[PDB]
Amino acid sequence: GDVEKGKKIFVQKCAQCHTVEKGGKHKTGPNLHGLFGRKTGQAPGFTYTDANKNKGITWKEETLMEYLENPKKYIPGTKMIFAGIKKKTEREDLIAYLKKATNE
Ligand code: HEC
Repeated sequence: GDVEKGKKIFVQKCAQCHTVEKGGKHKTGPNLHGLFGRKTGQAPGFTYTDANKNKGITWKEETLMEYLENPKKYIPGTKMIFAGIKKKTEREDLIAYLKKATNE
């Protein structure tokens, strides 16, 4: 989808939990300070539920799709409170934004 639409719409419904713009906080969502290529399951402070901690992926543009589509399914007991996003466009917009949020 669109990178800007991604970041806007992200911020609209995600930033509440995830202030990935600089140096927000964790606090009910880790600030997504470099996902793409970073081995999941190991955050140096707040490292989520064990269900996610145990996941040991590399938050790539596959795992991110499956998660954002169906996060409770992807991880059976994430502390993420999300269940659907819009339709489809957002799963393409968001996952365009974060693909450079990981590098701005
Ligand atoms: C607060 C109620 C949340 C909202 C709204 C969103 N997310 Fe979230 N997210 C939340 C938690 C508590 C966690 C921790 C993981 C766990 O299972 O315990 C997460 C995690 C993520 C991650 C991965 C974290 C990492 O290992 O880096 C991603 C990629 C992520 N969340 C993305 C994301 C997006 C884009 C959101 C809007 C559509 C969003 N989250 C909202 C809590 C919450």
